[PDB]
Amino acid sequence: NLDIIGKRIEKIKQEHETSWHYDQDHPYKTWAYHGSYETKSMVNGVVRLLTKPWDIIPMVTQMAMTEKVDTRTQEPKEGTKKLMKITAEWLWKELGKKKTPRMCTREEFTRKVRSNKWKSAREAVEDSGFWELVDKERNLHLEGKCETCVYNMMAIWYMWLGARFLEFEALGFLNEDHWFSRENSLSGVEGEGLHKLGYILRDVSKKEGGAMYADDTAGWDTRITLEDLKNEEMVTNHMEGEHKKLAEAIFKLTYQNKVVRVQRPTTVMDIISRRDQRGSGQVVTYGLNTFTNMEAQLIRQMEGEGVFKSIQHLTVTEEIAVKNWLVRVGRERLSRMAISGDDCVVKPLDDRFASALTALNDMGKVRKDIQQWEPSRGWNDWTQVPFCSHHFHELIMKDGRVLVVPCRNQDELIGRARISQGAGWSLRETACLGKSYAQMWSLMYFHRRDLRLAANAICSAVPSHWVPTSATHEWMTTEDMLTVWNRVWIQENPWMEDKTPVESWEEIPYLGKREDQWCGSLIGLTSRATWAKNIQTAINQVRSLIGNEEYTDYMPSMKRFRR
Ligand SMILES: N#CCc1nccn1CC(F)(F)F
Ligand SMILES: [Cl-]
Ligand SMILES: [Zn+2]
Ligand SMILES: [Zn+2]
Repeated sequence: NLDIIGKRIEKIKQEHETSWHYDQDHPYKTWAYHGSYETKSMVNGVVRLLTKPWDIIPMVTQMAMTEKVDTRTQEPKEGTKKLMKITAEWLWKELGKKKTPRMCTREEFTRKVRSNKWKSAREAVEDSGFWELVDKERNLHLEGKCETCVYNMMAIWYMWLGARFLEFEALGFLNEDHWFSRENSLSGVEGEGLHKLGYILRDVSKKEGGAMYADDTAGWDTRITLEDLKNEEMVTNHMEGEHKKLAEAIFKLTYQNKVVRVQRPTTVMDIISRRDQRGSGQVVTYGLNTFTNMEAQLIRQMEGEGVFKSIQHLTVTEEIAVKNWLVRVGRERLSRMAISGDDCVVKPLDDRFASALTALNDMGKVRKDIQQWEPSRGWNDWTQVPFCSHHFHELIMKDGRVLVVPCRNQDELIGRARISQGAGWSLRETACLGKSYAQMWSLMYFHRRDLRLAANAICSAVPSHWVPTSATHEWMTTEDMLTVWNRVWIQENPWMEDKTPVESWEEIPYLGKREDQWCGSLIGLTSRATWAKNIQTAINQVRSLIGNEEYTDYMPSMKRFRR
């Protein structure tokens, strides 16, 4: 502990030697406090002016206004611990069968920062001194020591660009080489895209079994145990030479021991430490969350099938039974799930899964909004299952071909598009962000009447050649959106046997009007009728603010506006 954290703490203490104050009123129970020192969402106007009816919907307007991290998870039982290690060992082998671990490069890192001591990260990557500091820490990590890998809590834990690269170097391959691809993981959806998730849930529904279960975990990142962090580290058993040592060092020194700087208003910076819970880059968090969630859900499926009786201790024959289950049905059982970090849908063999709660509760993966020992409520219809903040409609085109389309409450979609992240945005930057939302809506949400109309209005109000700005983001392009639609929904869609291109937006269907209203459409209101009727006047208001640019009228892509 202090041997691994001291240097990091020793170092911060000196840079603030004229402030070190061991505040005795520190609020930390579960975090080890080490000392203190002295320290100190905007509305997108283009989207809002073209969505006026929503100016009076509180669910939209409130979205733009405005003691769980300090908890302690218990050590699981011996039987639980054995089930986790055996499952983790087998899972890493399976993920590894068709992938080779490998180091990610300065080059790869240098490129990303350029596609989004030093002001920005863009500058540091172009300074040799930064890489020299990286070299110093890198050689420190080969030595089994750490000086500069310190979390900054804000719950999103920032590190300085150097520590990020060393994380990326060692573990980037998990994301960069698609370890949690459905093809490689069977349960995963990494890189799948929102136009694929519905087809994937429908494929799970086709399996023989019971209800579909979609239990959310109450603060997944705070329930990651030291035993979880150790089972994740076993990916290093698949590595070699330098890589193996670098990966080991990130797991030992930054994940399984942590130093964090936090702002407290009583304003001081508190330097706290702990060994458990999740703390990594958002992208390594995603991959290790998916891995550990895959492991927890295979084990819950084991308990429902009665592969083991007691979590208190596992017999020698029970280890044989668990190992044999994995070898004979593990792959089939993985296929019965869709897992995206802390998010899952499971279609188990039968409904015994609903009351199989002992291992799940003992791993610390306690379900949200349900009593600890109350059986899970399953879904009977795949089109009602929540996954990745969506539900999925089955939608038949005039020509009989089947679209499985993503959906959510339309107030959420309009409230998000009306928000920009940051300040110093030009009108052109603001317009280009509005266009990114409009093109997403045309590609993913075309079946919502209000969104197809608002999307066409925004793309009409923003100069035709201005480039949109901000899994798979096909709407980030200047190509014609009907051509992108055809590629995404027809040409590249493995669930579509007939590849006949669509020739206009009118061949592309909407939900039923009642279904559209159920999911938050304002179709049928007076406010929405006036907006639709007078849309060219809203389009002209925004054109006049942006100025004398080249614009396209997209509204005649819709029949009601086609004269
Ligand atoms: N595994 C990792 C980190 C990662 N993957 C994609 C982007 N990033 C962030 C980084 F650029 F490295 F800082
Ligand atoms: Cl249902
Ligand atoms: Zn370090
Ligand atoms: Zn819907």
